[PDB]
Amino acid sequence: PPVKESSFVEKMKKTGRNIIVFYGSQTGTAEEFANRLSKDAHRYGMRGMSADPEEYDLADLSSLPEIDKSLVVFCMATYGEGDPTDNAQDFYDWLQETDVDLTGVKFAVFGLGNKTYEHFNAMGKYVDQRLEQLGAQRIFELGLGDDDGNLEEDFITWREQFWPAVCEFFGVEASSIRQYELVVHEDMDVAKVYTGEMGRLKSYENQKPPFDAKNPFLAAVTANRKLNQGTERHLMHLELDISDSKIRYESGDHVAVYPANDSALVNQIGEILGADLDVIMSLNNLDEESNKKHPFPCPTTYRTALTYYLDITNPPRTNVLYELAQYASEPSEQEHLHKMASSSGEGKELYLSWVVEARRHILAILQDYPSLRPPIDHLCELLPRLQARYYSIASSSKVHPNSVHICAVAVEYEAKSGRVNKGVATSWLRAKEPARALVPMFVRKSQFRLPFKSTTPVIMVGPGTGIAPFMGFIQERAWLREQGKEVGETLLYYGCRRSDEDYLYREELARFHKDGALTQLNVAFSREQAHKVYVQHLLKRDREHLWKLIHEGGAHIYVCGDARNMAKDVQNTFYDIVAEFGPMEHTQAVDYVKKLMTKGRYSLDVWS
Ligand SMILES: Cc1cc2nc3c(=O)[nH]c(=O)nc-3n(C[C@H](O)[C@H](O)[C@H](O)COP(=O)(O)OP(=O)(O)OC[C@H]3O[C@@H](n4cnc5c(N)ncnc54)[C@H](O)[C@@H]3O)c2cc1C
Ligand SMILES: Cc1cc2nc3c(=O)[nH]c(=O)nc-3n(C[C@H](O)[C@H](O)[C@H](O)COP(=O)(O)O)c2cc1C
Ligand SMILES: Nc1ncnc2c1ncn2[C@@H]1O[C@H](CO)[C@@H](O)[C@H]1OP(=O)(O)O
Repeated sequence: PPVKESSFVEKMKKTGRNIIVFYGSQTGTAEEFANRLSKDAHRYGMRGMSADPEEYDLADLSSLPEIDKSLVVFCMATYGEGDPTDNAQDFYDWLQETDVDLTGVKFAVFGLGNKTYEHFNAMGKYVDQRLEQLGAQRIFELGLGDDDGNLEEDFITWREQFWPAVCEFFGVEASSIRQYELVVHEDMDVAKVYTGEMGRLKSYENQKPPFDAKNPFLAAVTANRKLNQGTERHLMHLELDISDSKIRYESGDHVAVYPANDSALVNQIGEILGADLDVIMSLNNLDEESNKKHPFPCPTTYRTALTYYLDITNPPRTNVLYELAQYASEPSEQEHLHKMASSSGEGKELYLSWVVEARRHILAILQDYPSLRPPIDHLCELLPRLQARYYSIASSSKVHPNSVHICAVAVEYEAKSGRVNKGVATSWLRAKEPARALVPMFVRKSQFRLPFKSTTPVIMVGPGTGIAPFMGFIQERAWLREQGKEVGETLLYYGCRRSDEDYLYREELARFHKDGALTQLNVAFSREQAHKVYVQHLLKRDREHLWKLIHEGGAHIYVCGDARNMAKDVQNTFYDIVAEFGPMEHTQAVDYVKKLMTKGRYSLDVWS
């Protein structure tokens, strides 16, 4: 646990704030929403601040009533399996244990979730319920943002009704403002300029453990090979050297990496704006009291900022386009940008089709609305931060303690915007050549793990890149057998298009099967025949034996890969197996499978 800042209420008093917005964020979405709401306060005769709950003791909520017409808002995303984001875990544990009386506290919650997940918006729902139980009063309805539809629009809709409700309750009423000031640095020592590191200046050059999110370890890429035969896609296997990093990991964990944006994209942004990207500068918070001195590590050059610190590839959110509208000299273009933030009508329709569906990134917008010429410093203040990307470690630390393996598909597709979009992290990783290519990384512990007992049967289901954590699982189960331990059945249900085209790790898997590390190697080749053959079809085929393992053997089920359709289709097949052999009705079978999840016998590692 980090050292907590002093009372946030006392800070609000000293700064004249009456609204504080906390963010439970893993990948920065909730963080940006909280900042937007904090800034909105100003437009309604109020003053707010955004804050990371992990840096404070939320028990001070009981003192919030000491400030007249005060309000606290929580923008909380859910993560893992219906769990709090890492930065909100402390707050979550407090909520569960405390008995503090929050009479007088006024609150509102906007939850960020995804309906395709088992526990939709669990964190937002919990915080909203809990604050009321503790005696606080809800000032506005709980917002349920759904990233499976369009989260940005859900926030827009909620926000548009939130402020009027707040104004009406507190009896308050409704130009561009900058949060940072530009300071150019002439003749500055190169030793004080950030060049891409995340935390402490020169932390990338002078590596000192422990290594984590704020201090990533630069791991040498010792291997990077194409796993598939065709040319339609690029599937790759990479091996990262973590020797001497003191980093520990287990099969099932994830490795996070900090990539660099495409240099050509960065160059073009500077070029179209007519800005010198090599100018060394700092963007300093006009609020000298704030803990957030800069939008990203400063001093640094715009080129470095656009390359390592800012997201320049995802579709800009509406507030960014709204603030940029002032720099568009063509009326129709200024209007289009202005209306992107609309909660209905053609403005909303245009945002959804022209920006989101077409996947237009910032450069694309600057190109298609050529009158839009914002100053580079303001643009850097508006763009969100570049996030680390997570990969399921494809190796076992029992076999490869000094190496972390990655199995990924390179992202590259034709967007409706007319250009070819490239995945930031995958394009960057793909270009890493062994012999010294370094990847800034860190390990995040997951709850995806092999059984504690070697004798417990394992059922692994992971088609495509979903096979990633299982290569580690199999390496380990094979190692255990080699160590003379008694290992239960180890079944793999894998899937790809064709055996001679994209059968990932075919050679390695054949080996494990031949040696007995893999009890069964069930592979569904989806395109070797007219009808689709998927992993769930093989599960249904083996329903009798799978039931025996689940019902009598206490087997652990693992599902990895596509969370859009495969995960649910597989889950549905398990519902059918349980229903037939229980026997029991569908409803009961569903409850049965969900109970397996709660007992740690049905684990997921699904994304996108
Ligand atoms: C816990 C976890 C584990 C993961 N494990 C792995 C893993 O082991 N292997 C792996 O390959 N990935 C895995 N990922 C995904 C990985 O983290 C990245 O999201 C992925 O590699 C893409 O990153 P990128 O930076 O290359 O692409 P980005 O620049 O982040 O672009 C990604 C976005 O591109 C858009 N997009 C992609 N294709 C299209 C399309 N055809 N049409 C329109 N839009 C599209 C989508 O919005 C997608 O979100 C995992 C993710 C999580 C969260
Ligand atoms: C590994 C992972 C697990 C997730 N688990 C859940 C979940 O259990 N429930 C839910 O509603 N959303 C879940 N989501 C979706 C996020 O809550 C949603 O994308 C949110 O917008 C992320 O906000 P952030 O960028 O502020 O963390 C998950 C996303 C990832 C990547
Ligand atoms: N909904 C689904 N359930 C299980 N596998 C799926 C799936 N959708 C696609 N797949 C298969 O997952 C593997 C990796 O993408 C491919 O064989 C793909 O087959 P397809 O692409 O031929 O449909």
